[PDB]
Amino acid sequence: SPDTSVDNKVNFSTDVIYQIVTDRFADGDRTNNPAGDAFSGDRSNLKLYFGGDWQGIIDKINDGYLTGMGVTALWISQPVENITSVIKYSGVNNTSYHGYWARDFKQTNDAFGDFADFQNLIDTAHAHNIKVVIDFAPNHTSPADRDNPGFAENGALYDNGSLLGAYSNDTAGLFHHNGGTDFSTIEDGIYKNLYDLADINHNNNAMDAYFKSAIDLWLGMGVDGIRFDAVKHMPFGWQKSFVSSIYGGDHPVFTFGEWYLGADQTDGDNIKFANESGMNLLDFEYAQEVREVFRDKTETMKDLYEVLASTESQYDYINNMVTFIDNHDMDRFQVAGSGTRATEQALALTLTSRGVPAIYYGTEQYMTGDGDPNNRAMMTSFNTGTTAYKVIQALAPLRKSNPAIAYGTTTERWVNNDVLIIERKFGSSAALVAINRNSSAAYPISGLLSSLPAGTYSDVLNGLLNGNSITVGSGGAVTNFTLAAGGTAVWQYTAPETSPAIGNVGPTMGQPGNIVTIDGRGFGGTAGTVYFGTTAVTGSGIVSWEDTQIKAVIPKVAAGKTGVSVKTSSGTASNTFKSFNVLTGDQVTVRFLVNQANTNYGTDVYLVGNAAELGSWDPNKAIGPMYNQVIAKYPSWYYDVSVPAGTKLDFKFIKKGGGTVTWEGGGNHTYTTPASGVGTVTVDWQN
Ligand SMILES: [Ca+2]
Ligand SMILES: [Ca+2]
Ligand SMILES: [Ca+2]
Ligand SMILES: [Ca+2]
Repeated sequence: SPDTSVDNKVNFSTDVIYQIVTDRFADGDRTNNPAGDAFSGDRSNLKLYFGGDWQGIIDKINDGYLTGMGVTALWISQPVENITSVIKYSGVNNTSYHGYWARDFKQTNDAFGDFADFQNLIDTAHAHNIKVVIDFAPNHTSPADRDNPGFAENGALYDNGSLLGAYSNDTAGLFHHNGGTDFSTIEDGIYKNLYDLADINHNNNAMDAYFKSAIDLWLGMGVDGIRFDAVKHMPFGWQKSFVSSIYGGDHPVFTFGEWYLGADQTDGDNIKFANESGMNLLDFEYAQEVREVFRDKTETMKDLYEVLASTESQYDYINNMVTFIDNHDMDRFQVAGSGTRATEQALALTLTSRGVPAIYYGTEQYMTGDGDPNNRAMMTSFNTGTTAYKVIQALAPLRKSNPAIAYGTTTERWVNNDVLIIERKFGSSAALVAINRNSSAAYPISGLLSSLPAGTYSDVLNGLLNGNSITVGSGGAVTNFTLAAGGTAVWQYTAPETSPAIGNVGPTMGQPGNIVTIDGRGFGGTAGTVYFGTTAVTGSGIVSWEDTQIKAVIPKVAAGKTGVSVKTSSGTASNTFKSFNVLTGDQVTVRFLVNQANTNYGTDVYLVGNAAELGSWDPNKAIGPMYNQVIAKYPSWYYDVSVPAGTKLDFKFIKKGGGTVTWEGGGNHTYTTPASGVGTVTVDWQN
C-alpha cells in the first residue's frame, strides 16, 4: 500500500486529524448514559457526562458528516475505564467525562461503549480510510488524598479488574509520595503530583510492565496513533524506553505528546524532547502564533513567518509536528462577536502548512467558549454548509494528493504585515498559498515569483474566501494581481516524480531489527537499497517496496544519529533523511544515582558512558544536567536514562559549567543493565 494508505500508521503528514471530546460529540446510544448526579440532562453543569459515545462517532462517519470534510484521522478521548465516582470540587459536582481519571487501563470506559463498540469504531474508521488516535495518560490515575482514603476512589489502579493498589495503602510503591508540584521547575513537575492526581512511579517494574501490556492491548485492536498526555511531567528516559518498546513491538505507530508552551515562549527542553525522545510533539509555538496573528491581532504576518523559520531550524522532524489552532485546554478560536474569516484563514494556513494538522471538534461550526469547561460544549450542529466545513473539504485532501503539502519545504514568497504568501515544494510538485487578513483593504501583488510552471491556475477554494486565478509566466513569474480584502487562495501543481525522493521516515528512532517506513515519490516498483548511513540494506532486509513507500529492517550498525537514503534498482540515489537515531538494542530505564558530588553555583553533574545512549564519552553528548532535589537530595544527584537492555555499561560522571569541564577521577563504574523493565544504580563520586 502507498504512503497515503490508511494502513500507514507510523507517518501522518498526509493526514488531517479531527479531535473529538467523546462525551461532547454525539450520543448514539442512550442506554450507556451515566445516571444520577453523574449526568447533566439539560447540559447546565459542563463537568458532568453529557452522553457522547463511540456509537455516535460511528454514526457520523457512516452518514458522512466526518467523511465529507476530508478528515483522515480521529483523535478521541482516552478510551480506558475511569473512576465512576462524582467528586465535589468547591461546591460543583465533577465527573471523569474527559477520560483522564483512569482506574483500569485494560478495560473500557462504559459510558463511551464496551470493547465491541470500540472494535466497531476502529472497523468503521479504517473501512472509511480514517485512522484512529487515542489519548493516553500514563502519568497518573485519578484524584486521591493519601491521608483521607474516602475521597474519590483513592486513585486506585486495577488490572483487568484486580486491584494492584491505591494511593493510601501503597506497599508496592506504585505511586510517588512526594507531595504536589508548584510547577517551579521541570524536575519538580515530574516526580510530584499534578494537583491531586496520584502520580505513577514508572521506576517500578510492575508499573513499566503494566503500561507496556496495556498499550499493546489497544494497539492490538488496531489503534493507529497515540497522543501522550502530560509528557512534560514524566521522565524523558522512561518515555524514550516506552516508545522504543512500541517501535520494536508488533504495532509501530505514530506517537506525539503535549508539552504546553505559552505565547511567545520557546523552551530548550521542549526542543530536546521533540528531537531526542523518539516521540513527536503538538506544535504549541505554531498554535500560539497563529492565534496571535488571526484571532487576537497581537502579531503580524511578518511575526508569523519568523516563527515558521525558527521552528524549522530548531526541530529535526518538522513534518511530524502536530499543528492546531485551539484544543480542549485553550479558549475556542471563534470569539463571540468577531467574524468567521479569522477561523477560515487560520484553517487554510494550517491545512496547507508543514506537519500534521489537527482540528478541534466544532471549529467548523464556529463554536465559542472561553476556558475549560466552556470550550467543551456539546457539538452545536452538523451543518455541512458552513464556509469553514467547505474550506476543510477543499484543502484537507490536498495532503493526500500533493506531496509538496505533505512533505515539501516552506518558502516565503511575499510578506507584509497583513499578507503572507508561502510556497511548498517537493521535487516537481508545488503549492502557493496567499492570505490577506486585512478585512477592509485589498492589496496589489506585483513581481511575485513561484516554482509553478507557466500557465493559468485556478484557486483550489474556487473563490470561497474571495480568492482569484493567477497567470504564471516564464520564470515562475506571477502576473500582477489583486488579493482581495480577507482574501485567501491556493494554487497548486503536481507532477509524477522521476527521481527518488524521501518525504518522511517513521519512526524516527529504532534498534536493529525494527521495521521502519520510508515515504516519498519515485522509488520504483522493484526493490533497491536502503542506506542507513554508509551501510546497505538489500534483499532480506527490505520488507516491501513500491513507488511511494518502502518498509525495511534497521541493520546492525553503529548506534547514533545517521542519515537514511535509498537507491533504486536502477542505481539512482535519493536525498537523505537527516538524524535517524539508531539505538544499541531494546531499551530499559535505569535510574543512575551519584553521591557526594558537590558543585559551586552554575556547575552541574552529567553522565557519560560507552553506549551511544550514554553519549560515547563525549561530554558534548553527556546526559543531563542531572537532578538533585526530589528523588534524592544534593550532594546526591539522580537521572532516569533510557539505556540498552542486558548490557555492561562503563560510565563516569562529570561536572560542567561556564567553560570548565571537570572529570571524575579513578577508574570507571560498571553496571549490567536489566534484560527488561527498569533498574537503578547508586555510585560514589570519585575525586
Ligand atoms: Ca451515550
Ligand atoms: Ca460515507
Ligand atoms: Ca509524573
Ligand atoms: Ca505578543
